[PDB]
Amino acid sequence: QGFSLAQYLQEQKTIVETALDQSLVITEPVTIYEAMRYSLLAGGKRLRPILCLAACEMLGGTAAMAMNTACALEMIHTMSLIHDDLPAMDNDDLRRGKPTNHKVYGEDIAILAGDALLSYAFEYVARTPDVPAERLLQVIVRLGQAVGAEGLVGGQVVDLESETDVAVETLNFIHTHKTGALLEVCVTAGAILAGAKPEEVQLLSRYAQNIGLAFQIVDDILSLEKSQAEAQKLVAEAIASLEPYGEKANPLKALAEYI
Repeated sequence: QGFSLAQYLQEQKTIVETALDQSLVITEPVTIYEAMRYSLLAGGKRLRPILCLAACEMLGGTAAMAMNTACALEMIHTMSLIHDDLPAMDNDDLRRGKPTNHKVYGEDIAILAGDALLSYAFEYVARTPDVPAERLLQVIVRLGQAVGAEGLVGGQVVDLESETDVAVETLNFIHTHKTGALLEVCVTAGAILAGAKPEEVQLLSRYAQNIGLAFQIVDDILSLEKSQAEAQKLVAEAIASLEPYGEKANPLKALAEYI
């Protein structure tokens, strides 16, 4: 028996997208929900929710334990894009060929749509049905650290301050460490939801950190080249050593080999 990532991604992406859709039921001021759904339901790879389910499932958890957190992660990812596209930031006029949130609804609504998604992410983790509350709190804490000044937002800030040819290699590492912070918390949250012991959470953390780095190397070899691609390989190789789980680890090993 051999493992097809394309099938897995297809199966998972389907279940994730119905969950995303169900999470935002349209009421009161319909424009806010519309603006949220517009960015959240515009398709994509959905790697972040999938990493979460992967990690949870590998450790013995179920889709039902991780699904809310998985949607939460995608909501956070979405709102970072909504905010990043704003004129005051990257000033993007379209994304995946479709116009960006603010171009459809206005900068004001876009800002609020992002805010709504960010807070809803936490609300949603906390409404997770069948999981001890202690685990959910840990996810919420880690999610907080990943998204804020010590993570995603932190990275975006350093990124903006460097947006300079003389930029150091360590300034490149802090910038890309924060997109890894989102990525790390995907597998970390999954593990915690499953009831993983701290050593496992660290195992996954380091796996996530390594993958995160590798992604930005190859995206740079489109930050680079013959030795750049060597590093990306050493790192994905170290990661793909979570052999202790054997067959259960196929999705994560597969997913890693995005080179």
